[PDB]
Amino acid sequence: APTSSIEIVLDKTTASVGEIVTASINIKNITNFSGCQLNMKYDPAVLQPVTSSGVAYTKSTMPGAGTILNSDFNLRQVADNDLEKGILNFSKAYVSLDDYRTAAAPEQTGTVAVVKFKVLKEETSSISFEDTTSVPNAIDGTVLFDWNGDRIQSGYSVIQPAVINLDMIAA
Ligand SMILES: [N+]
Ligand SMILES: [N+]
Ligand SMILES: [N+]
Ligand SMILES: [N+]
Ligand SMILES: [N+]
Ligand SMILES: [N+]
Ligand SMILES: [N+]
Ligand SMILES: [N+]
Repeated sequence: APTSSIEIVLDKTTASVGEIVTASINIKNITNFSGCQLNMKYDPAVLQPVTSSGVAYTKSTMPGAGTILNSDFNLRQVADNDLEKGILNFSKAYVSLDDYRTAAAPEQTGTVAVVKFKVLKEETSSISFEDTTSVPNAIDGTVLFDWNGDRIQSGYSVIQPAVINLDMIAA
């Protein structure tokens, strides 16, 4: 596997109508990682995002908590989703960067966000980050920041696509 990466990891390989699929956004060895802005695309005819309580996402809904970016260094969380098109766009980053650097234990590896999806149809369907004109410096729909607030411009693999029911592929 690549030394440094971001990947959308699914808890399931296959799913029937009515099941929940959990997508974990996992980073690995991102030097001095302090936050991200991610543009994720799914097929809204096949999957429906819901919160941990089961509530359908709205425009401002953030993904669920993972295993990192859960510390109180004044986390900034902003979402701007398009549920009609199947786009989740969210920013999640520590603001208290002086305190974060001082702690000297950067969260370089872990799950930054979790998205739970209701499976609406049993068919092959993918989830991937994708570029968007609203976020021009994205690398395959991903922007990762270090703990100086600087964009990490290279060196990590965007591992894609995540696919449910690949065994049913039409192509
Ligand atoms: N999968
Ligand atoms: N959520
Ligand atoms: N954490
Ligand atoms: N955390
Ligand atoms: N803080
Ligand atoms: N804080
Ligand atoms: N992880
Ligand atoms: N990871």
